[PDB]
Amino acid sequence: MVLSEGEWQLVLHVWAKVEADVAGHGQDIFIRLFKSHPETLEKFDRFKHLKTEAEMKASEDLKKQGVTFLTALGAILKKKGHHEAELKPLAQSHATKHKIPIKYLEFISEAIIHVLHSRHPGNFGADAQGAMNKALELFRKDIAAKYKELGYQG
Ligand code: HEM
Repeated sequence: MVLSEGEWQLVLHVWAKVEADVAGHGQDIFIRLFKSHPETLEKFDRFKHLKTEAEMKASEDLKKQGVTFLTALGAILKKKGHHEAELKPLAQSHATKHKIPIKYLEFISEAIIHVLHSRHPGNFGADAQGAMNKALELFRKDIAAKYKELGYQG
């Protein structure tokens, strides 16, 4: 698939707003993911013991991981589809070390969309959401293909 420059513009415009508060958006997205799909929290050995949203908001480790996650995603989106080099180490660790199924990448995409819709309504109208969804589908398609080459493809 290929996004048009106009679609990338819509994606990078709202992303510029997300970058004004990287740690806060990282926390919001992880919490949304963990509340909606509790099974995903089991993948994080460091903090899978957290029981409530209050504990999640208070976790320094969760916040740190949120920033690491968002910074990596931001670097990929800024490549505008030319993310082959960035995808390699990411695909290898999530398939072989962490064992993250493609379905979990769909769940986090949903959480990213929920959070941007709540925090940035004016810059996240129907067209902008369509463009963000297209960018995330592209990322998922490419990483799934990479998983397959690596021997995981789940
Ligand atoms: C847009 C998708 C994602 C991006 C860009 C991303 C990015 C990262 C980055 C950069 C790291 C640290 C380096 C590494 O281990 O590769 C990481 C670690 C990890 N990620 Fe992700 N990730 C994504 C999705 C997920 C999802 C959906 C899950 C789980 C349900 C997950 C679970 C983990 C785990 C368990 C680690 C290890 C954390 C630790 O070191 O304690 N990732 N991810």
